Amino acid sequence: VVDSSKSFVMENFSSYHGTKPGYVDSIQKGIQKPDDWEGFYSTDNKYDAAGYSVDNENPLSGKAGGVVKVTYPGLTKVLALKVDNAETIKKELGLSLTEPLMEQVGTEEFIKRFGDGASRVVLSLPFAEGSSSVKYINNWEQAKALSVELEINFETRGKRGQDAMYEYMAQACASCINLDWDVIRDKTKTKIESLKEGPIKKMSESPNKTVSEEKAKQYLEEFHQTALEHPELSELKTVTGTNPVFAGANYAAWAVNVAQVIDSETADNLEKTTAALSILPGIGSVMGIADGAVHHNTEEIVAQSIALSSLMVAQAIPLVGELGFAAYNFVESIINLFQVVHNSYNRPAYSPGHKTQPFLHDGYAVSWNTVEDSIIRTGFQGESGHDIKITAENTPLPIAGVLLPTIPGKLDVNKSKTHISVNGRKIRMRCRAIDGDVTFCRPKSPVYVGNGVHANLHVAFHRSSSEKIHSNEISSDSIGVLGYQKKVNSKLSLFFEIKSMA
Amino acid sequence: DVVDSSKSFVMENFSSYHGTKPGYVDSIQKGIQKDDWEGFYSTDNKYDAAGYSVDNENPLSGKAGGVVKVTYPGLTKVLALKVDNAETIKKELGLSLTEPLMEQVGTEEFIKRFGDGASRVVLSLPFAEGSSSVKYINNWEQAKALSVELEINFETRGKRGQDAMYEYMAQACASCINLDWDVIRDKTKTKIESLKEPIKKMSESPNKTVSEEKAKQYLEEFHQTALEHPELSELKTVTGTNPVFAGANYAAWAVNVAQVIDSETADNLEKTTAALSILPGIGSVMGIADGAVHHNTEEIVAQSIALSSLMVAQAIPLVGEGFAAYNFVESIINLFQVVHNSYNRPAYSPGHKTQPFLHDGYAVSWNTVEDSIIRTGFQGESGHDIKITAENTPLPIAGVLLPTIPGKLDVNKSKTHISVNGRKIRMRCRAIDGDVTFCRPKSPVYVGNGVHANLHVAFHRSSSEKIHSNEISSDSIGVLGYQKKVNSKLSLFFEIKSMA
Repeated sequence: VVDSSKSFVMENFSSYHGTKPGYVDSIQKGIQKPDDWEGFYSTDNKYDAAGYSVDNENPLSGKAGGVVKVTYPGLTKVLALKVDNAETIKKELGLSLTEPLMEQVGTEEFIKRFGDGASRVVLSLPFAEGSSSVKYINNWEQAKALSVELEINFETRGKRGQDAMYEYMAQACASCINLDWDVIRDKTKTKIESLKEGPIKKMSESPNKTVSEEKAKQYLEEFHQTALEHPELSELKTVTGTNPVFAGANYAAWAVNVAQVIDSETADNLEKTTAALSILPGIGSVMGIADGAVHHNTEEIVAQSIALSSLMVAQAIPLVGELGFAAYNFVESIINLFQVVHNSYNRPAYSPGHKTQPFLHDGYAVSWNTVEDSIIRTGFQGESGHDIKITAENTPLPIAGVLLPTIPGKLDVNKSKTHISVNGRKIRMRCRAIDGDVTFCRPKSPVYVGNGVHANLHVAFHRSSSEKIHSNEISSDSIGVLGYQKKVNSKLSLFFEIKSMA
Repeated sequence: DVVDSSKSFVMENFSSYHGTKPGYVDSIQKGIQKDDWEGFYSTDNKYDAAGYSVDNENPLSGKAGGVVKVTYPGLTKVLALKVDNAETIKKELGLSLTEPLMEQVGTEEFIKRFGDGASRVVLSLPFAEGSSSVKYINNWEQAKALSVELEINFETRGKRGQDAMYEYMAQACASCINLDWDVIRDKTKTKIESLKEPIKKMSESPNKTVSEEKAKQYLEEFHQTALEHPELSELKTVTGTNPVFAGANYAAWAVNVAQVIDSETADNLEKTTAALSILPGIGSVMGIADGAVHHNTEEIVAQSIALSSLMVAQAIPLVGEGFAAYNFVESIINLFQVVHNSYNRPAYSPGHKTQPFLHDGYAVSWNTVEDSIIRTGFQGESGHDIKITAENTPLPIAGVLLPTIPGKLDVNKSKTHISVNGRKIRMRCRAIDGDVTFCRPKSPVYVGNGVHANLHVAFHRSSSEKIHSNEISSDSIGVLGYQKKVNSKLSLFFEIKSMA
């Protein structure tokens, strides 16, 4: 129940607490309380703490308060727990099941049994799935001993929107998207104004009255085409000319969709505008985000995209809308959603086909069944097995075979234990070498997956030497599952890592 | 501990089944005759056994042999193991690691410590992922004691293709696709020749190589004309609405068939099957979409096969290199039987257990089997993890609809949250009525390629009283995607189970 490897005693133990606007100064005078888990919460990661700092009344678009650093004097036990069920924690630690867990954690008896000589216990738990951070749960009375220093006050930076918070969080990564949103906001304002002033003012050719969506989109695609000839949008024209996600039809679909959901009541409030915008599809077209990459990653190109998007919303509002919004609250709100998504891409994350993250392609979904399946262990003679889940979204799509790694004399496919099972039907495979480093295995009867029909590909590896695999030796870091043929096959990739035994 | 005692037992006259290739069905009944896993293999499921009975030289389309039942006299110990790693088995069972596991299994010394008084031990392992069958591994020497009875001989039935094998397997399910393929072959043959008698739109055909785009357009024209014929009238009706079954998909199928079939291929049923089996689009001809086999009558299946037969006939000139009525029909029938058999087998549907729900670009799933179970019969808390991502551009998650039971099952609003690439987002939860709470993220959630989320649902039970079926409307948690006014609905199906 206790993770010894995450538990330790520390002198001057410190941690971080996100603070709401209006408490950044008040909190520095001392931690005071305003069932089992009632307590003061903090984290070891100051950038995660900053995510708790935003106005409660306006959480999508409101002001961020700050981050403070709290320190205990003397010695503190960090007791790390392997479960977050208080009922289970109390039984397995054999203490009163009546009293709330965090009240007991502050009692002198508890601190004697678990403090290893420290003055107080702090509980430690995983911060979140996908995060290596921890959260700390402090007992409120013990929390009176904390000293509280300012780490950062975002309100004091005096920046627009939530820029201060997001610029701070971007420090965590030093591919990092680290954009100066002051510049972007200024360039955007400049570009909208300059674009509003020749061929553009295509406007006169506008129906300017509630028309049909299909006619509105036809017109907005023409407007988009004309708008992109302007020199202030020349780079955007170049970087948006090939990828179909960034095409005029998607700018137009976006603007139409925006105009259809923004009524007077929504346009008049930034929070309600952000909420409405945040549930629309297609924002990737304006952000330049496709295929796992943030392509618009310079202040200039972002401002260009936002400006063009602003103009187009302005043109779509007469054609489909109710209803100024386009250049004011729409720009503020969209900027917020950029920062959200950029932040997601900045954060460490496993990519498709790594660990248990699905690889989605051509209608298929494939994943390693468990994290350990994605690890090819090394340093021993013998056998391992690895399960790959496979299915598809709708109609029956075939699985032609699998490309597997081999290392001459050290890593081989075990041809009798490698197989694929379709809704439990076990299908044997015929494996043939392509070259010294790649074997191709084909199922001995046809495999189809689809809605309601899944497969388990079981790959078995044999090692003849106990010599560890070295980087040089391996060319691919993926197992390539082949789907239907189009002459090319649909390639479904499962990425593995070579590790020694633990 | 490697031995699962809940799956181990001693039995008198222990019996199991063995799939037998053509040519060995009679020979094998005279007796079972011959590193770690070397042994004689069988299964408790005769339908799974039947899947090992196809000609090893023509596994895709070859003839199926049979199934035999093998029985040990006296008492047999079935020793079920929780791992299939022989090196790990020998260590936890303290055995010679220089000696193969299945050799050790057949010795008096092994049979003493693990046999429980039985004359021999048979090893038992899970048959396959997604199956509740077991495979048995028999020591070759011990196996000489087996008597062998015929369960079924597929060649004796004297049917075409692998009809006998698949008709046997369909007995497993008594929805069940249990089609008479002799009828379908007969009806198919008669419709093809009846349609060759306005169809003969064949005159407008280039009759020489052209471009795909022209070929496809002419085949869409041929398909429309073909469908007016009275012998295909039920097909016209049932394919008129679902876009998977549209004429343009029949045309794309036929073109793709003509491009991969050369003369070597057309003249050999095995090679035709291998080539056809890697093409996309076959659901159009099969009438399979959205998790259902729609074409599930002998008449409608024959109409569909007849029509694509004619269309392949018309497409070979326009892009190609008699096949259409011969090996094409024999091959496509076999692929039909494969897929029908998959849909007949017990299987969790999308969003059940750890099967992903794929919809509108999103992919969502329960993180583990236990997450998909809401336990009942206690006061207290549980948590449940749902994985969420999407295939390409950023797509939003608006919220989640959660079940509630007034005064007995409640959302723990403090512990329910969502985390995006590790960023923890708190949720604002408000009841819609007394049975449904809606939770929305306090900061915007987007998923996409390289951005995923973990939705953590926390439930509080106020009562020790077990939930009763009546009390719960839904059987799913509804995760809401982007707005189109409705939201994209992503469903995660749960089961209520007692603690245990």
